[PDB]
Amino acid sequence: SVKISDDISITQLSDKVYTYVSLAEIEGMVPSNGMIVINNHQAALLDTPINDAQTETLVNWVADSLHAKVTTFIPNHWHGDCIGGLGYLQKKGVQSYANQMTIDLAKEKGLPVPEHGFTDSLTVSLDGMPLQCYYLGGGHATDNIVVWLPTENILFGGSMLKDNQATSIGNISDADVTAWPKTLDKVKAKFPSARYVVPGHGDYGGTELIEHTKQIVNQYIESTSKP
Ligand code: NA
Ligand SMILES: [Zn+2]
Repeated sequence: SVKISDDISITQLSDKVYTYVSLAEIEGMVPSNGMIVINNHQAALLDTPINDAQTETLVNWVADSLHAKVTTFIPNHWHGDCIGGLGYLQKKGVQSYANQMTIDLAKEKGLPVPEHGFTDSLTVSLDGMPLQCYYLGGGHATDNIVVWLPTENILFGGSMLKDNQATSIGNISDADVTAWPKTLDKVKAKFPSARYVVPGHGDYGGTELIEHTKQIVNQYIESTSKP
């Protein structure tokens, strides 16, 4: 990882794909992940840190160090660790795509609202490079999606995925706990070729994050059913 300003670090997974960790103070210095996909000096930002400040720092480093202008943006769901810095991106003129469900939640909450909304699946062409978005059911959040990079065999599962060292289900304020393990089933069955699998918070890895996360959630269901 390459550490930079604002408690942010970036780790390269391939020539055109990067994965960043932006530490942020909550109520707890919480770590948040996203991606930086590049093609023809144009970048796609998958999720933003929790705010406009950290986002600007990340977007500038990409321009400065990665020689690429962020032109595209796709959030996992409506939570701040996804669109907290969308306000600044919109000032920069960044085009955005998100599950129609995310657009509506952000809308009814007076939060920044992404422009184009898809309902099933959508593929954005980063000037040639395909960023495939997929809504496979509720999970960590009702509206959560996954972004698959076919050309690089990389999946940014978002916060619906936990890293291998994770042990708790986490914030289920807007989660659909019962459908979470079903969505994880769909994700595993849809992307078995995943080289890398990046979660919402924590260390990336491979497809095992999917099964482990399913194990964590299912144990949660088990733990709150019993008498
Ligand atoms: Na994020
Ligand atoms: Zn979330």
